[PDB]
Amino acid sequence: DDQLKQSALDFHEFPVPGKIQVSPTKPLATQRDLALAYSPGVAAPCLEIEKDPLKAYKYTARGNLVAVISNGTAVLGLGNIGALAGKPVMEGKGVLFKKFAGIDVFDIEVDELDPDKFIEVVAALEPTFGGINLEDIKAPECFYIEQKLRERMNIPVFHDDQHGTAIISTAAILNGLRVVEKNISDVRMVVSGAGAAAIACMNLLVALGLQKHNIVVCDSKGVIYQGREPNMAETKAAYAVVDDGKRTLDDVIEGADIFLGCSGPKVLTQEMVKKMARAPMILALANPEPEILPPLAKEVRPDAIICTGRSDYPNQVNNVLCFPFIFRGALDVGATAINEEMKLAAVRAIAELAHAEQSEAYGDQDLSFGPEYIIPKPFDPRLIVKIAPAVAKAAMESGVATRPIADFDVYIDKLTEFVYKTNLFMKPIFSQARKAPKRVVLPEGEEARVLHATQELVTLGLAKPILIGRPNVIEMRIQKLGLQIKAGVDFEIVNNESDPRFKEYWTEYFQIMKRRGVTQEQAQRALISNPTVIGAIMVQRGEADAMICGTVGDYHEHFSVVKNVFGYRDGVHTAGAMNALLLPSGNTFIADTYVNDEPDAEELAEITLMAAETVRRFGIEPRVALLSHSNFGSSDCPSSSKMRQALELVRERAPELMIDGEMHGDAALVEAIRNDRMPDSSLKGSANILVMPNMEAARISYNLLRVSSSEGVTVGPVLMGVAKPVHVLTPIASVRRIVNMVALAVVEAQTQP
Amino acid sequence: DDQLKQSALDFHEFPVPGKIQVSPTKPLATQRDLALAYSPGVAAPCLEIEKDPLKAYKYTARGNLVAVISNGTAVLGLGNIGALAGKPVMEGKGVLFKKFAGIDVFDIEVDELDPDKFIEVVAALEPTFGGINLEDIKAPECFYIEQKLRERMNIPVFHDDQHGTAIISTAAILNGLRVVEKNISDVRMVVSGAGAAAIACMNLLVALGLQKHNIVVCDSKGVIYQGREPNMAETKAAYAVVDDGKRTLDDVIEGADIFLGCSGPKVLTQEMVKKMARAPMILALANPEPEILPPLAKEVRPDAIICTGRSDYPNQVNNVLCFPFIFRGALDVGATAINEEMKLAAVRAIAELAHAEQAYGDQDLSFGPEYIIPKPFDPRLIVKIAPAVAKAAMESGVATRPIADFDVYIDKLTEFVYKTNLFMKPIFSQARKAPKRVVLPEGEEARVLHATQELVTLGLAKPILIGRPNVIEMRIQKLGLQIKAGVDFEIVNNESDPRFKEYWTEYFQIMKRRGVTQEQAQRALISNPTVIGAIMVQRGEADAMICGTVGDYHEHFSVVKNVFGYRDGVHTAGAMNALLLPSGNTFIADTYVNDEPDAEELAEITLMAAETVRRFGIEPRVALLSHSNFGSSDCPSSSKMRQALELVRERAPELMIDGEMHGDAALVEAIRNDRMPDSSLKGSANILVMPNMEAARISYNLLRVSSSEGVTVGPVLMGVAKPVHVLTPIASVRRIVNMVALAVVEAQTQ
Ligand SMILES: [Mg+2]
Repeated sequence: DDQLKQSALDFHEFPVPGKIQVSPTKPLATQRDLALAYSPGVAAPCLEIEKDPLKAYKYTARGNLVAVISNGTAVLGLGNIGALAGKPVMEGKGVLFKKFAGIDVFDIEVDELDPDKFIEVVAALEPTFGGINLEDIKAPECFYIEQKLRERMNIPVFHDDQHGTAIISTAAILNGLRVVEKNISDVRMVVSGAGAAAIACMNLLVALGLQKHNIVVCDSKGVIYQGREPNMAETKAAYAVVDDGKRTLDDVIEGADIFLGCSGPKVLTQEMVKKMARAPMILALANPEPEILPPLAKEVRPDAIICTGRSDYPNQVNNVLCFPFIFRGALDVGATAINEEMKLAAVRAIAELAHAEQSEAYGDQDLSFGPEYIIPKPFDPRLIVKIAPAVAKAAMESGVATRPIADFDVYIDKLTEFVYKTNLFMKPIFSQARKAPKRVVLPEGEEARVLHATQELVTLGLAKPILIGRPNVIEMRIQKLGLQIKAGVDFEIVNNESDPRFKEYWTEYFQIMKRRGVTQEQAQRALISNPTVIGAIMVQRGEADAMICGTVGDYHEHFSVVKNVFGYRDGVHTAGAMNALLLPSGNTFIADTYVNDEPDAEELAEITLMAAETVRRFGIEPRVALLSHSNFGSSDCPSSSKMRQALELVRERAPELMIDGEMHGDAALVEAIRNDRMPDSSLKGSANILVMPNMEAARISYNLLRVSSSEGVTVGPVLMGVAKPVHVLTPIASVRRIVNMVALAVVEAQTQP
Repeated sequence: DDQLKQSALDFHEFPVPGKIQVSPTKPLATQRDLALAYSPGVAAPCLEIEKDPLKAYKYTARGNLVAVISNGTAVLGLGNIGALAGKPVMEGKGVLFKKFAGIDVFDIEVDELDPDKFIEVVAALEPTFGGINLEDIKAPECFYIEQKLRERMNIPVFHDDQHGTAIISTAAILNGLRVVEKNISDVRMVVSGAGAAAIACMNLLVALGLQKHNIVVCDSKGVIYQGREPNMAETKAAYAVVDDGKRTLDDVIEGADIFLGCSGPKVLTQEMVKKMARAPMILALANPEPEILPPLAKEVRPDAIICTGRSDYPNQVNNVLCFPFIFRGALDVGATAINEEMKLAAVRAIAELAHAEQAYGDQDLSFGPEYIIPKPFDPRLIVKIAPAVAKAAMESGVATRPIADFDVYIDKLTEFVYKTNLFMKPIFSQARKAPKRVVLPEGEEARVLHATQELVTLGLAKPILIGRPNVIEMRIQKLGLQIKAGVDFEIVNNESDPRFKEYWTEYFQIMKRRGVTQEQAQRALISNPTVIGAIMVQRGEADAMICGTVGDYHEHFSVVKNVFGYRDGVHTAGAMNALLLPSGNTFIADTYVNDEPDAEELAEITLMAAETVRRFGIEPRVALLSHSNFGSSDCPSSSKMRQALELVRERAPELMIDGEMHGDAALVEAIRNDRMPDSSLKGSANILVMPNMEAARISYNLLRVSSSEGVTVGPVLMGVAKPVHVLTPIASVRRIVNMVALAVVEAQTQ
């Protein structure tokens, strides 16, 4: 793409150059605080590391630090573009390391092409880092460098491209073998191209039972023929195929149970897939193009199982699926290196994650074990809970574990807390929108941000945009922005001034509002000036299915329009406004940020129920907490008494819901603070839904936190309780916020109308 | 020591090992956000660097990233201890880089001892960082390493221990020569100890006007004269003098205007100080012990100007004075290295900071014999030095990124200092200068006990604890605290005290018509500790009180308001909490006093909060928060805010404030400029007045968990006559110590 290619160039620059930053972890406010971080206090920690260098984890960041190193020789698929140009990728490793594994990571770019000299620099940096992740080092240098460094360095050395992708591919093979019911020793494996991971796949596969003679390796020149070259690379000589008269891939593909290979753009054809054995396993792992298109192989062989590196095709083999979770277990036991036994233990846990049953969505996915699901989702949360204990338990058995863990259950619980914090509810919602697009009206069609959103909604294919406004101003603005969206084709424009059904529309609005103080002469004025009214009428008739408005205008202008045309949903008598923020405590929400200035007891209860119902659908656990200036009966304020009555009310309508209150804000986010004021609290962990006692409390909180918590744009002001799928936005809402909200409306529009 | 050397070991251990962490700067909440960061969107910023390596600073962390590298051969005063053992010093280095100048730093510990492999490893790491910092490398290996690395690498390389110390020292001599009225060409300088900083300082001084024939150097063997040894070090040979028949320091110290010592302690004697020239400048920079102690030199010569490395003596020479700020100027213009023209303008920037003129800073910044080097924590350091570095680098021709306007540049620099101003440091220093008697009613509470130890050790206050003496002493032992009763602190037994009869009678006369009986007053003087300390402060037995660590806020506040009363001129009270937010130090009020303050009460709160922030040293930027944004909603809460704004402007026009506004408009200037271009408020406001307590309390709660890295000032009580503050049950020991320090400062001026 070019639309998404440019939004990343902007992302890597705004607001600050660079993605990662070194921040303090200990205070430094006072003058004594400086005398303990430096002179003369810092003398003591250094003198305890010369006494005992094993005590380095206690006083330094070495106990959770890994260096991603690269010379830029083969960055992803770009090639040798330079070590300096490869820095944004190495920073990406660290930011993914921190987001998922919580492992502080330094990006290191070494300007050395000589394999020996490069090895010296890395061995020199051993005391600095607790672990070394070798990244984007072209072949065959990587085989030599990684081998020498693991022996040389008493800290773990790992190659994510060579060994990491092998752990995923090996796990897929073992799982796929269980589905086709073929024993590993019997299957014959054929590998295309001199894949760096291919050598490690076989090694791991051999350690599990795969016969070497069954393995047939095919370099890009041809099949490996023993003796065709007197001088041969050690990786090619180790897996040597005796010359059997087979020169091409089409010669060895017949009678082959498994196909694999990093190298090769589109080496597999539809005719070669027919020639393969029963229920073939196809592992296509070339970044630009799969070895065979997965539908092309399914058409000739329905029993086949295909694995690609690309995310659109199922069974994604992502490097991000393992390499952070391996280092996490290794760093927690202080392993001297990552032995093959640990890597294998990771392969087991990854396959075990597919077998284990799913738990607890608006997005529609099935995780049942089958030909579509032989490897877990690329961003599955349970990865850390399973991979890290297995790596550490194997490391303690192997004897490289310097530091033991007394109880694995305590360690798992720490890992369990980290899982709760991170969730990606947005991605399944988007995919659900592609399955059944619905028409959505945007009343502010002439606004610049709406136009940018209209394109990205048309590009991803989420909904049918129906803009409102003077077409003349829209057409001009499109050409000034550089967009390729076509009126009457990509999106339907409705002019507020010229409309055939105009008389039909004002008669419906008048029949609704004749008694709410709207004359006929006013209603006709209304369907030309306020586009919110126009779209609102369209949804009730069926001309559209949802509406996203409020990108320019006071919230209550648009909300009063909605409230009158569609009315409350069934079984509701008050509406709610829920905003979201990405907090250290995880994804968190605020209740009634715009609707009711002073919500009463029963009104506050209905808001809570709708927010819980709406969060359940997102794929997030509803852990609700009512907030007040009172702490569990500190004050008898009428606003604090109202919160208490609401807790009792919700308990009778949805007793299964987890909620407690009232409490201070800190008590709802830190489980420790809550355990000292209330041990019996039904609330467990960080709460994600915060119901406010009044709007001022809400709007002051959402604002002050949006700036100082994080810039995670997820869902803006989510309106709840209205019978028709509608959401009203803030005027300062960014373009990314507009897109996300339109998708949310489509999934709500797929629901029973 | 054994307590300042044990508490240092606990400082690094908990709550998390280490002193730094890698933190994301970019959003990572949605799957698209992740895609833009790594595969595949990461390929776009990389392909732009394949076209031009200059686009790096624009798309990567370089230009704000510097590496502090060491081998472990000269770690402070410890010496060669290993590269691993020197890691905590390298973390503390870069953490000063960030806290003082905002320059992220990877510490790098190289496992090397041959200077050949060392230069290779570092030069290999050139593409990563925008600059290289060398620290704790033994001599003479450091000279050779730095020289080779500086020419080889086109990014700056700087030895902190030698060049940084030389820049400060050179500035000191220039200012001292103005004091003693001596031209630089005419003065004669003698140097003992061939330390790396001395050689560079002389080289720097020679470029500024100092004469080599006037300079005489003495190494351990003797006075460096030409032809003493056929094979001589190239650094030593540059300042060897014509043979004057003098081999001893005593022979050459005669008639000497400047003495600079990098050698061992006690090389200079009182007899040598007597025979120096008029008003000698003695730069006794030695650690851990100075060559000559300043008082012994002051006795023989009172007019002399002396500087050492230690902090307790005046005119302390500290590396933290320049080394963060030289790099900040070089990186903002992307200098290829650090040259002599910059190093001179740096000396010029530091010396010119002592002449210009200037309130919690008790230390008087008057240019004289005791002040020729600015203070270590001085705010204007980065504002002055970095522009001179960038300007002198642009004129020497090594900068790759021209700054068009130095005015906008200085503004960005000034905003960083005001945002990160450490108000706590000057407070603690003031508390050390004069301890005052402070009462802590919850004496049995462990956190209070822990806080008392830190107070005594630092010498902030003389504590008076109330409680059962049995339990306090028993808990002290269980905690392991070394404080002893009757000596470090006083205890007043609640159950039995000789002044009991006087206290309940004094309390009763204050509260007889407020619902307290004689019999009720007596029960209260044994059961409620907070009542006791209040009577003491009013009687004069104690100068201030810090309570509320246990109990609901309004119990302690009720007692306080009755006894102490409101200050003259104020009829309402307020509660302020402090947060170290990303936008800056931010205060919120009121959070515990008034549930629904009226307009006039809201205005007085604002005025008092302005006074308190001004006392801290931070400039007051005030914003009135409401759900309505500049009248978007007309309601009692919003109308109240607008009225208060007019009231505050009448009582004090100088105060910068605008309202009402949304929260985002107070923090993000961009949002406020769009909604109101004419807003008198500028930048990011630091004082947030609230419409009602319920919103303030729910804000501070959800914020103190969203900006966890700062623990500074707890609930500040504003308006009460006597120096009193009430805390929270969740108040950390950090918080109780800090608040007692605030209490002491307040009680000094009653
Ligand atoms: Mg790589």
